[PDB]
Amino acid sequence: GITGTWYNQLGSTFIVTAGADGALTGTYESAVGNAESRYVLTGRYDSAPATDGSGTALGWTVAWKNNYRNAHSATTWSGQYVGGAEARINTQWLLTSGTTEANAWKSTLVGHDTFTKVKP
Amino acid sequence: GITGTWYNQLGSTFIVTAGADGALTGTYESAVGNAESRYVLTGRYDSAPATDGSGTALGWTVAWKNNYRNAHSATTWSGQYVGGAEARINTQWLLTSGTTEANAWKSTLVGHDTFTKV
Amino acid sequence: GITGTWYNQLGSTFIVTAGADGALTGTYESAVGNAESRYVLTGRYDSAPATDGSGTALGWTVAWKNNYRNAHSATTWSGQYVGGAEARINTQWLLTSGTTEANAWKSTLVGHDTFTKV
Amino acid sequence: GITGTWYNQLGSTFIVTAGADGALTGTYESAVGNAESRYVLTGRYDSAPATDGSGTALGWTVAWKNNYRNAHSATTWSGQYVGGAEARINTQWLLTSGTTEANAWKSTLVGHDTFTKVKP
Ligand SMILES: O=C(CCCC[C@@H]1SC[C@@H]2NC(=O)N[C@@H]21)NCCNC(=O)c1c(-c2ccccc2)cccc1-c1ccccc1
Ligand SMILES: O=C(CCCC[C@@H]1SC[C@@H]2NC(=O)N[C@@H]21)NCCNC(=O)c1c(-c2ccccc2)cccc1-c1ccccc1
Ligand SMILES: O=C(CCCC[C@@H]1SC[C@@H]2NC(=O)N[C@@H]21)NCCNC(=O)c1c(-c2ccccc2)cccc1-c1ccccc1
Ligand SMILES: O=C(CCCC[C@@H]1SC[C@@H]2NC(=O)N[C@@H]21)NCCNC(=O)c1c(-c2ccccc2)cccc1-c1ccccc1
Repeated sequence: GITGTWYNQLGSTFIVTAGADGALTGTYESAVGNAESRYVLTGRYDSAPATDGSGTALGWTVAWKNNYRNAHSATTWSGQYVGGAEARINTQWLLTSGTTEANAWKSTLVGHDTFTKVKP
Repeated sequence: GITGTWYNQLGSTFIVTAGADGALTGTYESAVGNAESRYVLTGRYDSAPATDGSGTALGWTVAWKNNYRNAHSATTWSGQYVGGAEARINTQWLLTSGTTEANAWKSTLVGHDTFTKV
Repeated sequence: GITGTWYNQLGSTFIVTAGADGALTGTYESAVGNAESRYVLTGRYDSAPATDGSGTALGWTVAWKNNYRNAHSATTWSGQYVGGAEARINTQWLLTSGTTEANAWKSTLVGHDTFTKV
Repeated sequence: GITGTWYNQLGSTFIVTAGADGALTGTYESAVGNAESRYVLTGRYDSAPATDGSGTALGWTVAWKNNYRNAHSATTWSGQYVGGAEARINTQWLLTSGTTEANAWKSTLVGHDTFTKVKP
């Protein structure tokens, strides 16, 4: 299932609990960027996915403020969980920083992360 | 600041409460798509933003399942709150549906919404 | 239709000619970023679009090198032309810079531009 | 170099010539979607990349009309070429379909493609 400890291709660690009714709650530790230690994450997932072999839609957010650092930014990941012998969460993400209105055009990075349960 | 009722350019409704710990909680009603009634949202925001004229970074997620409908999809909005009179939240979003592996290339829509506080 | 001079909400300038074969060619001048003067653009559009009220799909690219400056980056705009009086091109864009492998995660910005025909 | 025949992770074929002054010109055959045979592509790349080990920025567009089909849509790929023993083009893409104004919110798919010169 979705609940567990996941790692992306950068070595970031995503520890999450999937609640029965659709909540995602956990912590995220980024291997890159202006970040140290764990950050709070929350999100949602489809708690009754289709029964046709499709993945399970989900998303979550981290605001990059914790007890140690504040990067004045937030990332959201949107994607799907694909179960099986080697489960995956395939995502695309948007990282928005707080900017002035004049710099808003350069506020948001986009990328993609693949998560597996394999510890690097 | 963030706490309140917001609408976007499609006529969708966002009711949110921003907690002291950086939490966002509330409900979302979409004017479009495979959606009816309110859906749970959850997210996070920068609870100690810069005071140099920058927006406040925030994001949230809605999974499009409630007790009335399930679209097997989820949207995340990533953006920033711009306060003052005429408060706005400017976002870009990703909407992913659950797909088979063969259809995964067409799983995700992208767009942008502007929210106005009422 | 598409052929002409366009501006966006940032004050950038897009001069384009749409060819019978689906080609777009022209020049772009950005109001923002690491850019000065005109840059070559090239792209494609649907030269036989639907006539049922749909926009006309199109995209183009600018690499941010000209004979005056090089920002080691490139933007692509993907969107659709909506004709008539008050013609518009509504787009979303991806701006990728050349990076080292360690910095690749932060290579690409995303945004949206609306162009108005003059 | 960039000039050559590339394949993505779906098995699509990207045949391109990189002109000396920044042009990309070629053809694209998609393994998926409403597509058959080759489609014209054009784009641009940085014809004088940095000399610090960075990739080469580039982008290109395909409108999905050819002699056989018209899907009333266009894809742009934005990314970078990374040379070496196993050269790659790493991209993110936007696929916009012509829609009514009311359906514009659902006009654009986003994804990512990785290209290599290895024929599947
Ligand atoms: O670095 C972070 C937090 C960690 C992000 C980690 C990302 S989440 C998507 C991806 N997946 C993963 O596991 N890790 C990465 N936030 C960006 C904060 N922005 C700046 O510091 C900044 C930047 C910038 C932007 C992106 C990446 C690196 C640097 C550039 C210019 C200005 C700023 C800036 C300055 C003042 C206030 C706010 C932002
Ligand atoms: O419609 C929704 C839920 C509501 C989204 C509203 C969006 S959120 C971003 C934006 N902002 C806002 O306020 N409203 C919109 N989700 C997409 C569900 N997808 C499908 O049913 C689907 C579609 C499709 C695409 C767009 C709109 C409607 C339907 C196309 C092909 C296949 C599917 C599909 C089939 C089976 C299972 C899952 C998806
Ligand atoms: O500024 C440009 C060229 C002009 C883009 C204009 C954009 S196109 C989408 C939008 N629409 C429009 O009309 N104008 C804007 N390219 C980015 C170059 N990147 C860097 O120099 C860079 C940056 C950065 C990010 C945003 C703006 C300015 C600079 C941040 C970190 C590192 C780099 C960097 C360093 C070395 C080599 C390449 C990139
Ligand atoms: O399928 C294509 C062309 C081929 C795209 C291949 C993509 S390019 C990004 C990726 N990389 C790659 O190598 N292959 C894929 N265009 C989409 C045309 N849209 C529709 O037919 C359509 C769809 C839809 C959207 C995306 C994918 C599949 C289907 C859904 C609803 C309505 C339409 C539609 C109807 C009438 C007119 C236009 C669009």
